[PDB]
Amino acid sequence: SSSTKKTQLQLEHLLLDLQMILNGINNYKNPKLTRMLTFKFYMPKKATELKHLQCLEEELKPLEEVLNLAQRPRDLISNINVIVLELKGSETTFMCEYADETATIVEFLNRWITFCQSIISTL
Ligand SMILES: COC(=O)[C@H](Cc1ccc(C#Cc2ccccc2)cc1)NC(=O)C[C@H]1CCCN(C(=N)N)C1
Repeated sequence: SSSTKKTQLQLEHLLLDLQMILNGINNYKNPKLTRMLTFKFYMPKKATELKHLQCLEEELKPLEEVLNLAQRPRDLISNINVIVLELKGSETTFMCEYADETATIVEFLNRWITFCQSIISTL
């Protein structure tokens, strides 16, 4: 169908966005980089379905905050939330369960990139 292709493209949109953020870190200078890597993110116990994207949405402000510190962030984050909403819908309710261990921004992005890739692969 073309509804499934819509979902694929939205996931690819989210994935590229997250990948662009990750790639940007490679240029940050040490003082900045060192500080930025001590800012913790919460990781979901489980993220294998679209509804789990809520656990990424919840961590979007913290993502925006740390990114403002290291620089338009408001615009990119808002675009990610728009895609997140389009992908999961607002009808599904879900309560995020986070692991005990928090993660760096690099680990947080890698996990959500893997997530996007994973859903793509199933369709
Ligand atoms: C008790 O809180 C902490 O130990 C540090 C503290 C912190 C704050 C800001 C920074 C920074 C920076 C930075 C980045 C780039 C350039 C210059 C400075 C680093 C560590 N903060 C964090 O771990 C971020 C998380 C705090 C709790 C809630 N939140 C979350 N992921 N839900 C974010």
